[PDB]
This record gives sequence, structure tokens and C-alpha cells, in this order.
Amino acid sequence: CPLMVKVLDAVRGSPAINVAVHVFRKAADDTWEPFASGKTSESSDSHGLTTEEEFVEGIYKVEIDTKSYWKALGISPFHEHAEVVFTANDSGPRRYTIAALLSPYSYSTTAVVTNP
Amino acid sequence: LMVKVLDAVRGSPAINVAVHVFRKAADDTWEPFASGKTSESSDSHGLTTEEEFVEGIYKVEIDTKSYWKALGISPFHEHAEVVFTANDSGPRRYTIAALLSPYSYSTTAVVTNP
Amino acid sequence: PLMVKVLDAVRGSPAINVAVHVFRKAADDTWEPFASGKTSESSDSHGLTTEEEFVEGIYKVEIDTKSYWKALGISPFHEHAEVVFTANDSGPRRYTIAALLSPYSYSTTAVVTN
Amino acid sequence: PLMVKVLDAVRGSPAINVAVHVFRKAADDTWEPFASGKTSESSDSHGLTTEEEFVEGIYKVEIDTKSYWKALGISPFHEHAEVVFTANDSGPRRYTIAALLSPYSYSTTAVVTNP
Repeated sequence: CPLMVKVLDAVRGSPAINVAVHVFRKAADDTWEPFASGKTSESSDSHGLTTEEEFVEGIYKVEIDTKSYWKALGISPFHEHAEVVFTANDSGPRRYTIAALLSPYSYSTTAVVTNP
Repeated sequence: LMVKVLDAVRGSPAINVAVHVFRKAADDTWEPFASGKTSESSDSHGLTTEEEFVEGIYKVEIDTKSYWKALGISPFHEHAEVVFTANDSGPRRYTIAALLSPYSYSTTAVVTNP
Repeated sequence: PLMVKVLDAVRGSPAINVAVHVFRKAADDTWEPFASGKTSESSDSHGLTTEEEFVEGIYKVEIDTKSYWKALGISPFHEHAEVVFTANDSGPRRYTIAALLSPYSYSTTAVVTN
Repeated sequence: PLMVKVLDAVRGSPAINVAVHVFRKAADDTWEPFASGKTSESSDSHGLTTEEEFVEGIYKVEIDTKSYWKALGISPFHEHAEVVFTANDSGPRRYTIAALLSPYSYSTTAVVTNP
């Protein structure tokens, strides 16, 4: 797939399941146009959310509802959410894996961009 | 509110990194609050503003793109953000530690009791 | 059963032809080879996968990160990257060890399932 | 010349009283002890203060992360966290080793400055 979003819980060492993910595209005038939306689930290596649509050139935003993940576990976390804002600047076809590693007071975000 | 930024490509503090700050408006839009850029002097590896930080959802934007570009690297992210609620239980002491590579970053909050 | 992912944080790609050696602990400062090989990017499996199943115990994963960076004219801080951990304390599990490499930094994460 | 700083990414605080053991490689390729410390938080110095003078050679810093997490009732993934590195290879440097800890994850970074 052209986009893979993985969200990991670094305290449990597991995919963070039932996490809301919202992907957007920069529009003129600052507007963000919704591109994909979904919730994490698991089976095999696919412990994240995949879109089928490829990424033409632009600026994207991935929002991750990490506040609702922790609040479910009895934890009010530092971050109000995780956000990943990036350029898709190879105009030709690229694969994007975006991983978010979650703790109550920390997050980490990593991208892998490959050309198939 | 202290913001410390480390460069994982160079093994150094991230020198001359732009750090902006926002306070949440009623209009769901973000009202500015402060700016700053990380200054390496004596012992300080980060940008510390001189604020009287009240309660409310605050935003920290780090300009990682301009930082990596100026070093001839085409980074992944536009920037690295921390959105958090600052003083929901009296005064608190905040260090945001950010660690930066062209394709990844982590932000950690260190909350001490003043 | 064991997957090791090695990622280049500078380039945002799998770090390929990286040597990985896995060991089982045999006694004080004694390590038995468990499996080994090199990272290879075959699309979606970008890391090293081993057929061998874990029996209960302590395992060491050695990643030759220093060769990887030297082949790039970079003299990294770390001589290698090592992950030591206990396996199968509770039964038959799938382990994915990810290492994210930067010249002055490495970070390691583990996902353990079923 | 050698400083080791530890952050707890679960509790959002310095990791206080984590043990740090530093070894030096020997001409027979073994690990001879070098520096002994648990991490301390007095003032805003949130790490471990190693005093000894650094020569050219290979060093191993071991952070006992398992003891740390077991004391908060968490069974962590890792047995420990180590950094191995060649120090002082181009002359006297100052090392700050920064460790960030969660139970199934950790990172180490070096801040390397010229005195």
C-alpha cells in the first residue's frame, strides 16, 4: 500500500488498537481537506491503518487521537494529540510508512519513504 | 516553559532552531503567544521564554524544516509540534526535550513541581 | 517469530546489508549463536527474518551499525547497537525489534504479540 | 567529561537513582570497571556525575533500566540499555549521554562538545 500508519504503545509493546487517525491535505487559504480517516486494528505484521490512494505532491497532516487512547487506560497524557505534518514532494509514486510510538509523556514519530 | 532541542545527526544541540508558541483562542484558531530560537550559551541548550504561563491548551512549534534545509538535508516533516494543557493543577515547571533526525523526531515533557 | 527492522533516520529508508547477529545467554558473560544474517529490502519485509523459534531465556541482538555509517564516510558515536531482553517468559510470542539509526543516536523498540 | 542523563517517558520526570556502570576496554578485549554511579536529581542536574579523566579507547556505559521499571511494577522488555563507543579519538571531548526510557522502548543520543 502507498500509506501505512502504525501506532505503537511503548509501555505495553503492542500496536495501539482503536486509535482514531485522520489524514488531510493542505488546501489554499490554510484549509485542510480530508483525505483518509480510520481506526487501527491488527492481524500479522499489519498492525496499522493503510490507505489505497497514492500520494501526489503536497503537504499532508496525519492527526492521531492519543488523548482518547490514554484516557481509556486511566491516564491523562501530556500531548492533546499527535500530529504529523509533512511534504509528499516526490511527484512520482512513493510508499510512505509513518510510525508513532506512544508513552504518556512522550511521543516519537518516524517515516520510511520507499520507491517501488 | 523550556524547550531543549538535540540534533541526532551531529551529536550537538540543535543550534539556531526556531521555536514558536501559541495559546488556544475561542474560535478554534490558534492565537500566538511567543517566539524564540534555541541559543547555545554556557549551559543552555534550548529556548526559554519569560512568560507568566496561565492555564489553557498551548502549542509548541519547532521549525525543523528550515533547520535541516540549512544543512543541505531534505527533511520529512514541516515541523514538530507539542500541544498540551499547561497549568490545570496550579503552577508547573516544563522542559520540552526534542530530539531530531531528518526523518524522525521525538518530543518528551519533563514536569517538575515549582 | 523474530523480525529485526533497521532504519536509517537520516534518509528515511531501511538500512540494507546491515549485519545482525542474535545470541542466547548460556551463563555469565556467555553467549550462544541463535541466528544471523543481513538486512535485505524485499519490499514490505525490509529487515531480517529468522525461521528459528525462541525457547525461554535472555537474547542479545547485535546490529553492526558502525560498518553501515563507515561505508558512508561517517564516523558514528556508537560502535554497534545491542538489544538484550527476555524471551517467552509467558509462552510462544512474535517479536519485532526495530532499530532507528542516526549517527549520534539509536533508538530501539519492541512489539510483542499473540 | 562523561555525563549520563535519564528521562522516564511514562512519568515525565528525570529517572532518579538509576544505576550507571562504565567500563573501559582492555588490551585483552575485556571490560574493566571505570565509573560507578546512580543517577541524581539535586538542582536541575538530572543525571549522573562521573569525575574521572577520559583517555583514548573504547567505553561501555550500562544503565540498569530493568531495576528502574521493576520498581514501578512494570516488567520491561530490555535487560538494560548500553552505549558502547570510542572516546577521545581526536582529542579531549566532553560527552553527554542522554537516555529516554519507556518499558518497551529506549533511545540513547550523544551530545559531543569541544572543551
